[PDB]
Amino acid sequence: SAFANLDAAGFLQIWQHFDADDNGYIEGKELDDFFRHMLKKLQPKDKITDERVQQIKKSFMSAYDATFDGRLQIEELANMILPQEENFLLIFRREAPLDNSVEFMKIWRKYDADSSGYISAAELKNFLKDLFLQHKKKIPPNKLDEYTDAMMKIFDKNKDGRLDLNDLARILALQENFLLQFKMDASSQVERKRDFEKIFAHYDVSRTGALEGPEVDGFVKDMMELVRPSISGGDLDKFRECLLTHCDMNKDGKIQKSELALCLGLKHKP
Repeated sequence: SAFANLDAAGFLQIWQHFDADDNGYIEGKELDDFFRHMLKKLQPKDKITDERVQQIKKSFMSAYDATFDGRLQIEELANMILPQEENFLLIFRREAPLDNSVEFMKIWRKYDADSSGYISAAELKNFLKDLFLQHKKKIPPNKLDEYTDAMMKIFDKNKDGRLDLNDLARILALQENFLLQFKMDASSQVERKRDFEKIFAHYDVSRTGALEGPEVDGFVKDMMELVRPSISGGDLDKFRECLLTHCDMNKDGKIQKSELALCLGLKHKP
């Protein structure tokens, strides 16, 4: 029902369908179909007609741009469809792909030891340095500076001297992002947090502040099946393994409340 814009992740999923060889352009003829894909992604239960694809396509660009025949470079189409922040993320992910979320979380923990869901904004350049090292990616010092500066502009608007995990996780180049798995809107974080506390408490019968074994399986089924009603059984296994891959420190199979909150885009304050 509500209006939704494509984010950089979704834009890239669609783009790849049309530009499988990563030439960095599509032909203007594919532009109708690009919009049809976009509408199916954003409005999954809507029945998309030809007339709707034209009307929505025209809503995203000038009259003149709608008439354009030739190659549209990725940056050109991104400039039409994506807001600034998402535009930046699309470009950054293409020029400096960082695809290891396990190493990301390791570095996250170095800078956010108590799992608050924030790092000190003064630590951003060092955090990015560490992140590029864990990816075995050498970048020029001047790019490091440019990236730090660009990210401060988009992520430290709150200017309280903290950067949110929900923001910095988005700099990763993943086909489908491990954390950004969730709806991030105003009363979506309130409702998810209320559900989180109820369900975590339900399963933590021993009151130890961690879940393990059946408690984790239970928690995942229940949390997920209200976040995404009718979630396939395979996808519950996937997310369960994502948690184990990211939040299972020692080989013990225990998931702390604080770590579970972070995976859900939440913050646990003890």
